[PDB]
Amino acid sequence: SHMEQLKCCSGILKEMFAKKHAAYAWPFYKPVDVEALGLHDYCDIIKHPMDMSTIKSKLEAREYRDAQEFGADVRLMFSNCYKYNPPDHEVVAMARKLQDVFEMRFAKM
Ligand SMILES: Cn1cc(-c2ccccc2Oc2ccccc2)c2cc[nH]c2c1=O
Repeated sequence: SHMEQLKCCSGILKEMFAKKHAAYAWPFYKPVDVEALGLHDYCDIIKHPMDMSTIKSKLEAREYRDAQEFGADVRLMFSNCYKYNPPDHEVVAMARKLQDVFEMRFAKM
């Protein structure tokens, strides 16, 4: 069922926003501030930005047909982070930690 799928998707995102994962999930909470220092080239490299607050709104506006569509946006958020940042950056390690949480939950549904 697509409706049951989307309720599980809202549940997965709720855990990603939870205090349990807050120490490594916080840079993905809100859109990347492109006006901040060191982020002047962010829009040149990242054509499709995504964050957890935009995903939360997209679920609430019913912009996802199914779990795969929600999954594609979550992975876009992680891929943007791996594409923009150097492999040794602190935020890359945090993206991997949060992706481990998402992937385990997304697979077991
Ligand atoms: C997804 N994301 C997010 C942030 C970010 C956005 C707001 C505040 C901190 C951010 O990052 C941290 C910088 C230092 C320590 C931990 C994280 C960023 C910065 C450069 N690249 C990114 C990025 O790709």
